[PDB]
Amino acid sequence: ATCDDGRTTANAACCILFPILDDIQENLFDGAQCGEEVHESLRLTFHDAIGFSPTLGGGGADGSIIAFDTIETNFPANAGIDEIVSAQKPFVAKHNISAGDFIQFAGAVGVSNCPGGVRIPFFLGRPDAVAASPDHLVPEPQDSVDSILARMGDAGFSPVEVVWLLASHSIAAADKVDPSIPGTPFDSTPGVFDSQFFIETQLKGRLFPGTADNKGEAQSPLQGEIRLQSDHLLARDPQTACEWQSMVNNQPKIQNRFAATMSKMALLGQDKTKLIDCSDVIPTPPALVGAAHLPAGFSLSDVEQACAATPFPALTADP
Ligand code: HEM
Ligand SMILES: [Ca+2]
Ligand SMILES: [Ca+2]
Ligand SMILES: [Fe+3]
Ligand SMILES: [Fe+3]
Ligand SMILES: [Fe+3]
Ligand SMILES: [Fe+3]
Ligand SMILES: [Fe+3]
Ligand SMILES: [Zn+2]
Ligand SMILES: [Zn+2]
Ligand SMILES: [Zn+2]
Ligand SMILES: [Zn+2]
Ligand SMILES: [Zn+2]
Repeated sequence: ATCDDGRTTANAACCILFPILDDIQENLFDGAQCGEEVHESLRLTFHDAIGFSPTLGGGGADGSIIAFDTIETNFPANAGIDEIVSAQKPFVAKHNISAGDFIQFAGAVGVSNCPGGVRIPFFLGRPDAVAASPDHLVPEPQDSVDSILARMGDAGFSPVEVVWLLASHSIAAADKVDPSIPGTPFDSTPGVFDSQFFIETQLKGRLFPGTADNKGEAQSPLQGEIRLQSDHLLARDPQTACEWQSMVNNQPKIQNRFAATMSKMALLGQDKTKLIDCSDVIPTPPALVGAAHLPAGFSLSDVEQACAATPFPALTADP
């Protein structure tokens, strides 16, 4: 199909997304950057979608975190979410798509701005949310591996899928874990969708970048980085450690698995066969910049190897 402005897309219904794309690229993502609002919007996709439990209720990727913001943004696990919800809400009001669609669309557009990134499949047509998520459905950084895997499993994800989804922490920071150091990233390349997160979480912790007694925080290897206790544990636990290490210097796997598993997450509570595929509206991401490395001055001995079957790969350090 050819849209009114000459841009093309496979299914004509998708034409409505082009003005939305242009608006968010300039006015949400600061001119199509992989920056704060991309990171926040990607976190929002998860906090919206994971509110889904056969047992407990919630409609998944339904826009409930916007439509029922008064309730959901007060949940403890949604600390700091109010900011991106408030930023997104006027775009939803202005344009003519549902909040559930908007959240997933903004997340997919944002990830596409990040070097090394992917186009997450995107489907149009979610109806408006009809219930708020229950509380206590979003994993927290102080939670055990068993708890996290059980919650994610309840929503439909296997342990390897949890690892694949956590490639998101390659383009991510924390504002609330240690509020003395807001905006501290989880890897050294928060503007690049790469394997640095999986490398750097494997390093022996050295220091706290801010204060030393925050709930859900582990020692970081680097002053410029914060480490979650959940990521500390997932990198090392026998259930997940081999998958975690398998991501290191495996950009094609990170790409393929993140796109596929994000599509699954974006469709929680939804039925793809009732939606329209608008995947081709998402921009082409830039190629990876940089390559997998240890931080300058580090060596393999600084890696806490946790996969008995397979030694950690031989990376070189920054000069
Ligand atoms: C599996 C368990 C997970 C836990 C315990 C967890 C925990 C956290 C925490 C504590 C933060 C920092 C929030 C703050 O203090 O500002 C964060 C940020 C973030 N999370 Fe995760 N997360 C998990 C999974 C995911 C998944 C599946 C996604 C996929 C979309 C995701 C995407 C992000 C992003 C992109 C940010 C960065 C937000 C920003 O820069 O402000 N997380 N996560
Ligand atoms: Ca939801
Ligand atoms: Ca990164
Ligand atoms: Fe509201
Ligand atoms: Fe509407
Ligand atoms: Fe509506
Ligand atoms: Fe913030
Ligand atoms: Fe580096
Ligand atoms: Zn900005
Ligand atoms: Zn912000
Ligand atoms: Zn923001
Ligand atoms: Zn519009
Ligand atoms: Zn375990």
